Amino acid sequence: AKKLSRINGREFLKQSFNLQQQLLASQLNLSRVNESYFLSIIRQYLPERYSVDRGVVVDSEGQTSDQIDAVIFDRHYTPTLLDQQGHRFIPAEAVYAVLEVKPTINKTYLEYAADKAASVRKLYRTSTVVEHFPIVAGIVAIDVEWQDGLGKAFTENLQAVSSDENRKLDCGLAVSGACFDSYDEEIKIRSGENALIFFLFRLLGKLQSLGTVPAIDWRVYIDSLE
Amino acid sequence: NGREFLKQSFNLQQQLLASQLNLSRTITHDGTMGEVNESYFLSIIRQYLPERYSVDRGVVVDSEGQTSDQIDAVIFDRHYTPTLLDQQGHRFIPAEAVYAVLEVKPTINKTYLEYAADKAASVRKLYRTSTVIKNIYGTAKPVEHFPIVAGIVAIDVEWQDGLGKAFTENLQAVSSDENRKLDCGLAVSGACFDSYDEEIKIRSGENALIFFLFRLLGKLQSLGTVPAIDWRVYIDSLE
Amino acid sequence: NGREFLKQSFNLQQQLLASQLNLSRTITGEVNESYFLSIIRQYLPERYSVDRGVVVDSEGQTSDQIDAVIFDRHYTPTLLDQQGHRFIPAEAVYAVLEVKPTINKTYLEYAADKAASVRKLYRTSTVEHFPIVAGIVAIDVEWQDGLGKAFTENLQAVSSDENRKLDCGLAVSGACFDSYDEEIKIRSGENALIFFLFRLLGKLQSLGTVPAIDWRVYIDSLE
Amino acid sequence: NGREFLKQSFNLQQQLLASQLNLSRTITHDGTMGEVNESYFLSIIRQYLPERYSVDRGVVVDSEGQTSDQIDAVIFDRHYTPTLLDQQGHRFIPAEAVYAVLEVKPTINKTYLEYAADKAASVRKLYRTSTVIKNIYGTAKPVEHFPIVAGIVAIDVEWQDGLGKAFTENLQAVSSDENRKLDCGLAVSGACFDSYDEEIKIRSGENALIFFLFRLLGKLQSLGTVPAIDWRVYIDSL
Amino acid sequence: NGREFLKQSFNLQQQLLASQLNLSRTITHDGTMGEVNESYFLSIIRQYLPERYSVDRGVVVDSEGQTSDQIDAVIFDRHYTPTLLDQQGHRFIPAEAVYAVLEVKPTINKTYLEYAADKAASVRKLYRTSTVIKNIYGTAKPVEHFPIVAGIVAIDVEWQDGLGKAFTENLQAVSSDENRKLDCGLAVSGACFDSYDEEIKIRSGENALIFFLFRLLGKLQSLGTVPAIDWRVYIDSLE
Amino acid sequence: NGREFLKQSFNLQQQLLASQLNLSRTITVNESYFLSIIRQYLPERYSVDRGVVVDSEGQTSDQIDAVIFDRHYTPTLLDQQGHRFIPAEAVYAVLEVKPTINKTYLEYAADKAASVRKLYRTSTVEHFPIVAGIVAIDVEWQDGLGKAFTENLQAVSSDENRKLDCGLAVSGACFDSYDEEIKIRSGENALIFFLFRLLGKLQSLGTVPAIDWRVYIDSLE
Repeated sequence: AKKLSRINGREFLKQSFNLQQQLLASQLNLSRVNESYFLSIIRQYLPERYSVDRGVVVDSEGQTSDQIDAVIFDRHYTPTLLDQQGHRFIPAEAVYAVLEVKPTINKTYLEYAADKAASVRKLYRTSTVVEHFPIVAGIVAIDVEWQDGLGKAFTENLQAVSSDENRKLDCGLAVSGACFDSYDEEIKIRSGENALIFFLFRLLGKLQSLGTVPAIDWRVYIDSLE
Repeated sequence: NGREFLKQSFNLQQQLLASQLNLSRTITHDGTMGEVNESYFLSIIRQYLPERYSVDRGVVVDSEGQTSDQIDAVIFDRHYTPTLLDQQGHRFIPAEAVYAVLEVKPTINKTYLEYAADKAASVRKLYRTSTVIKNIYGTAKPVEHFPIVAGIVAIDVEWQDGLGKAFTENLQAVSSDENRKLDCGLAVSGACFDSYDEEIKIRSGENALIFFLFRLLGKLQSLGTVPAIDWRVYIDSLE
Repeated sequence: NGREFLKQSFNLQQQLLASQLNLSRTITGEVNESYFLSIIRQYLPERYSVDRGVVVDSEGQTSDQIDAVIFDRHYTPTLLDQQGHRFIPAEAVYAVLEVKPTINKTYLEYAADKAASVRKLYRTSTVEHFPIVAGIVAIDVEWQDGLGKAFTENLQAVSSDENRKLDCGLAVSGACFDSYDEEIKIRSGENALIFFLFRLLGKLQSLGTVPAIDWRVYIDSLE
Repeated sequence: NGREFLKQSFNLQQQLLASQLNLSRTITHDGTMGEVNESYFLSIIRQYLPERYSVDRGVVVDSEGQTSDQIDAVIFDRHYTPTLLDQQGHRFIPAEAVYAVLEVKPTINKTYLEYAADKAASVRKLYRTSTVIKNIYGTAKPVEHFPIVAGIVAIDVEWQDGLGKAFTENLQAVSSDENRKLDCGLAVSGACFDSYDEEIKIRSGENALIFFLFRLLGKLQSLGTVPAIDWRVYIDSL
Repeated sequence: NGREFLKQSFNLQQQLLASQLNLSRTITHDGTMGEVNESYFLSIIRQYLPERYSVDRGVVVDSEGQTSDQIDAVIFDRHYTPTLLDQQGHRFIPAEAVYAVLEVKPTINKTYLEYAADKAASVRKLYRTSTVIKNIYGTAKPVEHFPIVAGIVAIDVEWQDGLGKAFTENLQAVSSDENRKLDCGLAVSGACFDSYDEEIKIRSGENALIFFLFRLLGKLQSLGTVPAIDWRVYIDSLE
Repeated sequence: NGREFLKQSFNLQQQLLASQLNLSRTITVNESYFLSIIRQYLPERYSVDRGVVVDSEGQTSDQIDAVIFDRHYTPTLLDQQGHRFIPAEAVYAVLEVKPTINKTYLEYAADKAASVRKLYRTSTVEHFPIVAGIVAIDVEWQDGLGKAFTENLQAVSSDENRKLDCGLAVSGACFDSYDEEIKIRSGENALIFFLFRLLGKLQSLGTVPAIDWRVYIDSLE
């Protein structure tokens, strides 16, 4: 029976996120993956101005992304195309970020997550009523396959994919205890029990910097219909 | 394909709504079609609309104590606006929170156009305050009220030629008073109309629902958010 | 007509709340804040959230437990909490309300202590703050005078420390007060709940939306 | 104390219900330009009843394709019964799942008693199957359907004597046909009745709602759960 | 492996609950400036229990008008039992609907065992009717009531030896009066007990929560469904 | 007519399901579309969700697209919607959602079913066979559910662990062996037939039997 010492607000904050980090790792290590676990947690965390769900992004020209594990998008200003939870059909102009859930962070899964991101970023976003911002993209996994962790070879893998802004992966989380992002230009990496709280707050900081998706004339979606 | 899936999503919903509205018709003693249940239309337009909009059946009220008639689908704000301790299916909605009002009726004909217009007038006649809360060092935003949107949703159109010349002449007659104007309408059999661009624009066929919803969304978007008002006008008269 | 239905829709809820809080007082622990939370949650614009919990700041300090925190969730992240036991960052808080058995000196001082425990918390400016509203909700008023001389002196007394100021209160038996217009304004009778709620909303409106701060101040000292 | 809190919990909801239904009756011009709004009544009876009972506006259907009239408040099963892919506010309900039907109307008088009895008949005339899966003779008791309960909820009572002599004469007349029987009613002004014990039992005053609801529950409980039947009768004709 | 995921699912929830109750302890100065917040325990036991069981904070009432003390977590029926028009967080529960009551306290010690026992007794002393409704043929099935289960939930155990000799003597002393018997308890730091097998069985360590929950499930299961009784006994005294 | 409304409601949902599953195929299918409909249809005594089945000996199934299971008498192992962790004794049926009904995906769905049926179900306090099926957009054979199909299905059903009792193609086909003989329907009523026949089969199983859940904790220390 554990002797529990007295807690304060900072330790409760840390435990509230790290215990959920452990839960997610247990859940993902089993499903070897089911993104539902991650969706629950990031949905619970994000400000209500953000919605997050699995689905497909569409544009007003009728092109679609691949299937995306976690799309972070607007519903406050944006119509719903008569979809339901777990299977969204999301206008491209509503999208803030896309995250792909995979078993591990290696070169194969980073390329696959970048493929997914490019299928969303290539879609057409109207400016009929605007300053569109780049969609944030990332990868979520249990662990990192490299001995190095998120080390030499990992950083080298982003650099070679640096050229194509559509394949860019802005951020990532290994719930075993590592995260990265490039929100500050330089790639910043963290390790350990706070990886989840770091990933989530850094992502919220990046989303915040982008502001609300610009308001657009949704009737571009019906212009070619009869 | 993305465009076909968009078309199909809405058209299959259009067909579902037509079937449900028909299933819901009251049984008459005179062999006519009967009145319809609005609730499935509400669930669809609620699902569709951006979350800044709320929509429900209810009565609109103003700070002088006047009420509208019952409205099948009031589109209104809840992000900035209090609730008057009402319930799903019977909202009691302050007039300053109202964007639009829609009546769900059996058919588009002269009777139900006039009826929907009478409902619309009973909301548009309500008083909307321009009082705002003290703004101490802030730049004052003068409250500019927009006209409330009103419309009709029905199963079909009684005119054999649909939304044709006789329909349009009736709509104009009805809408020759601004309080009674019907901005828009939908027959889920396959027709919709609106005067959002001044000229009456009419569509027919499988895309009537998707056109009606996206056109309404664009009109709502042009209205902006209801202007902030001092809600205490609602308590100023009370003992 | 509409004014009478307006009055009834609130007054019957005032009576329902007085009935439940009256029961809770005879049974008692502390009086159960649940009915009050459900009513003020139903009333408030959706830009405001309201729940029981604890306020926390980026330096790790916490408030006392608060029966009803009115706070933002549209722009503010959730610290992985759940209904009935929120863990709310200080910069998201608009108001705090304590539900107590009665409005008297003891429970006014108690509510003021709870308010100070929230107002002492640090709110970052990293990217100007408004004063948090604080108040008391109770069944009745202990003085046979009501919200009279002894009440005014006691409110004036606690409200001399700005951390302890109680801006407002409600006795669901039929009394409310606030200092939103500087002068203490008192109302009595069947419309106390509707007055309390609309006046509180007007005060909240004047505060504006919580300012957008850089939430990463909450992780800056983690390793 | 506990009994006083019980009384107030129901009587204050009775007052809230009376307030809203009175408003709706006025705004619909006495149920002529619109239907009295049943939403507050639905929320209260849903909240009160055990979860084994569902309640909503809808239309009842049987396996032969016959449909009832629209009903303001159907009390029905969803624990053992499939849903026919509907949404809240307009249910498409198989007849074998129905416990009770209640009509919400402007007033209790001859006109609306006859109207409500006609609605009740449109439901009770539907066919309820006695077919069960694994129907081997001698292995189970045959299904025995119970009589569906029907009633009327209104703002007030129009007769000069309230729920007196003319009322009971009218009730007995519509109820001489088992299909048309009205078992119970509630006037939110403060009166209720039922024939659950054969004798017409009437209550008046502040406890009308609590009596109506507890007496209705007692009648429902005496019926038991809807009998389990073979839902494939609904597809056998297709 | 499925068994490790089972263990971790429950042990991580145990740590989460310990963490939340640890904070509540500190914030309330060990329950001296407010009660420990039961609602995180409620959410977990509500998630775990089969849907035949409802769980919430409230007061138990009987048909004679008597009430219990406030109870942190009543486990009760809603499938067959009416609601007395209450709300989440403050239920007003008929006594015939109650399976179990649990009190969340700062710690397991003599003071709080006695306090949890006094709460349990305030529920068990309430009158449960045996009146039963006749069916359409005039026949009612007699019923018999089971004893209500009661327990205590806390962050830790104050005694140096945990759930050892002093604890056992105190639990036996409290429980020698059946009204006050505490059948079970959980210290979320890592210990649980029950007397479901007519002898006190104690577990400690990382599996305390999963043991407590599954043992309580088994006890509830043995009770069966609450007996079906005539709810109109609640209205028999009213005019 | 009521039967026409009944038919129209289900067939329109069949068409919507076909359209939804077809979009996630062209892109690659997403089972959540199907889960929503079957959940809406089934009596509330049934729960349905994606997840993993587990037994008291710690073994697990493969991931299952749609498990039909009890939550009225059965505890929840502190899971959440979209990834359930379901005791084997709570399970009525499993269904795998795949692009098409053909040999390959019939074998894949049979494999999933075996991974659930192999699990140990305690009798501490007799067990019904778990129902297993496939849901798909269309049928590969030009024959439809033809002679090739029945030959392939009865090959898979030589092992009771791998039996596929039923299946649905939302293009307009369904089958089951609930009556021993394989019964096939085609056309616009495929969804309503599949769902009501499944409902009848579930009804025949009765409620999952009550068990002593202490077997899930017996080996923990």
